[PDB]
Amino acid sequence: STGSATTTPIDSLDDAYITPVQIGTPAQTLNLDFDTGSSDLWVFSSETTASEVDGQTIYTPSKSTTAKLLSGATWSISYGDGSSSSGDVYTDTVSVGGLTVTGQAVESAKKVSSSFTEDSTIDGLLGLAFSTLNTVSPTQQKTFFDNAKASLDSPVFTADLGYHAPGTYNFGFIDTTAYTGSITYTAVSTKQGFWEWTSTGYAVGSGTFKSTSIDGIADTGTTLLYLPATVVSAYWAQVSGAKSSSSVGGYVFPCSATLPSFTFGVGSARIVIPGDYIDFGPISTGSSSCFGGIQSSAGIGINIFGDVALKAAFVVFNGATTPTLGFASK
Repeated sequence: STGSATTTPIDSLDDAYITPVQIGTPAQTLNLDFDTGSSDLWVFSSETTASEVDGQTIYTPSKSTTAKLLSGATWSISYGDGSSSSGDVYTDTVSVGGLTVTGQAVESAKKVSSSFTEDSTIDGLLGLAFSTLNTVSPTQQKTFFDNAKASLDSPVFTADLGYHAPGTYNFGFIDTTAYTGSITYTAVSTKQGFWEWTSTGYAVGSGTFKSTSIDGIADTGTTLLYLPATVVSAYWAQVSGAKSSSSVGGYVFPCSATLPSFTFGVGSARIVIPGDYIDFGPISTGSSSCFGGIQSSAGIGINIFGDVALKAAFVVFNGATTPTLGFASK
């Protein structure tokens, strides 16, 4: 079995990507944030307190002939940004881009945090981390990917995120027409339940590649690229009039500027993020300041290769019993 679904940025800034998901019978189509940095499938629902739903489309279990209440199971999750939600749990049919899974644990939100209520475009999250992170209790539930694994042509999914443009989540196969060169595979640690890997270093612009280990997670639901302070200071040093701003909370630079590329290594391979990717956009509309697309991980406590990194790459999540991460230039 395979699936293939278009994923689209929710705004002109590429803050996040949404992908339509089909839940229930007959099918209820919601727009979910595919999040390789968590492992809960959660949605706005019939059950969600009314004054907390805000333009979002909801999943009504009672209109699905194939939904079933998972007796005594509840969940509660929070994200690095401080947002949260909680509720109880249905099993149901879930289809992504052709690929269907029966008895997928569909977590129904009874309450959502104010952040979610303001985000009109996001109808919930589909988590693609390891199942060890699932919040359901007393027994943890499998992700979409875990459940699909047996029927997939290959235990893998690939993320092809676009730079101000839709792209592609693929399940069960690697599309050779989508990248250039060859995929470079690197080892994953599952010890924290993340897609966690060790980058072999970095270069800024046209200068020298420093081999230094960067431990980091590949996280499709994190907008920016967060790296050790001293790496980040190295980058923005090449942008004159770049400075760190307390007020706006990170490095800011003149929209005027041509930003240098950033290169990060994967084994012996090099992936290069074009300067234009790191120009996130103006801090307010009309401003001559833009917010920087690479920022310090120091306050997060883990390095995150989020959307700014990943969209420069064709990325293969390899879900074999020993999982690997593949990067290719595209």
